[PDB]
Amino acid sequence: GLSDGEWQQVLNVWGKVEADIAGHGQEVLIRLFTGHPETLEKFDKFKHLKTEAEMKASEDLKKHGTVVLTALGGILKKKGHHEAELKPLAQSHATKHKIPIKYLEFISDAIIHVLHSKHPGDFGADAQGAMTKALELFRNDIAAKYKELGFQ
Ligand code: MNR
Repeated sequence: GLSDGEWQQVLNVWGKVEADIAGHGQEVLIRLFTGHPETLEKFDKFKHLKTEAEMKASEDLKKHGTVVLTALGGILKKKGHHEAELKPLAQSHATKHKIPIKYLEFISDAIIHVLHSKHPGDFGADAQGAMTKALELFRNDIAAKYKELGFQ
């Protein structure tokens, strides 16, 4: 797991996200979609987005980004004690949305990139280590539920 020190770093970094949840959410999803266009195909509500301009101009994409990061922030504030929060997400993503664990890897990487991009020189080596661990824990606990369901 993460240490107390590490959790404190994670939630300190998260303060940056909470100051502009929509901006961060948008950039995360744009980073995902542009870097991995197959991921866009998982969203019937975003498949019409043919260009990054169109993505950037989509109010609904920003709305979804807020939903995404709000759910993730809920999970993070539980400091690993997130069974109740993570289980239904694991299950809707495997059973309904059909999201391979690789895509969760993609978005984890996207969050790290976006933090650097929006906060260059203000997301230190310790911060990245702690946030990376938190995102890995999240991914790994989802992966456990995916295996349970035989998904992917
Ligand atoms: C590649 C695509 C996918 C990735 C990566 C991904 C990653 C993540 C992620 C990682 C940080 C979090 C947190 C996250 C959280 C959510 N997510 Mn998700 N998600 N996610 C979808 C695709 C993906 N998610 C789709 C498709 C829907 C339904 C969208 C709609 O039509 O309204 C959805 C829906 C949702 C919803 C709405 C409730 C539900 O349906 O369970 C939340 C919350």
